[PDB]
Amino acid sequence: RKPKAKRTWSKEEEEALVEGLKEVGPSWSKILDLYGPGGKITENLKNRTQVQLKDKARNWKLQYLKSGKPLPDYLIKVTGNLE
Amino acid sequence: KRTWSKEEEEALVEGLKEVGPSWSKILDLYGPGGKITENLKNRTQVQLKDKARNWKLQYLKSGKPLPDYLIKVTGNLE
Amino acid sequence: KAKRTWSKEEEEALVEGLKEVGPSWSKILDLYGPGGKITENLKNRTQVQLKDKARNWKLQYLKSGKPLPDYLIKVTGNLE
DNA sequence: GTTAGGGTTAGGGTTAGGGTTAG
DNA sequence: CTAACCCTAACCCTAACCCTAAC
Repeated sequence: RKPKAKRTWSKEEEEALVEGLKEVGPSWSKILDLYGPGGKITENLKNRTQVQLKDKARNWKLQYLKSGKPLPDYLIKVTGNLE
Repeated sequence: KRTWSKEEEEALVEGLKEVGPSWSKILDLYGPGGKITENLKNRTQVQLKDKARNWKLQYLKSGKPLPDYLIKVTGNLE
Repeated sequence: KAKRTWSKEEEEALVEGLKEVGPSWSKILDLYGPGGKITENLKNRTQVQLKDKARNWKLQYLKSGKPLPDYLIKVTGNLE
């Protein structure tokens, strides 16, 4: 009935993924335990799947790599290669 | 910049009717080594999407009823 | 754990094991695992890795709709 | 120790949409 | 003004992985 939608990441969503990444690393299921639906801490990531979390973290890692900037510690173990 | 041939345009319309805005699938059928033709072999996936959107914006700008094979094609007027 | 794609040698060994003893993963490693009776072509794959590879094969067939080989009819796996 | 099955994740590939450009 | 283009961030597919429990 309409083109398939894409859902821009809000600032609250982005801040929640950064905190989850800094606490448990690239453990996407655990991050949603902390911040997903019925999350122990918050529910700010309740509208994102595990794969959505990983695709966003990868996009962040690619941004630092593309610009030559130092990787934040919480993105070192995130998947993503310049080529 | 390469203008679109009539055969290219017909192939894209055929792919959109069959698989909708599945750009990679359309090039499976009409792209390089396509299973049906090779009429779209010189167009990337983003080129296909951009051509279909070009078409959709033409209908939206003129009030003409949108063809069914463009409903799910991306494109909004300012 | 570092992920390692399956070579052709490993897949052929797993296929032959399924044909001979079915989804008896420990027995397949008796034939092709460490100190295997036939080869050591699967020496770097655990029993669970064999099960998971065979299930990935069965799932492909269930998705493609093409007929699955008989050596997969007893392999675990169902589209959801 | 064996194994079925549900759950998890890395990586390649795909695609919606805003913005730019050549004519 | 627009048909053709580029850049970005969001999205899908699946092969290879882990967890758990029944026996």
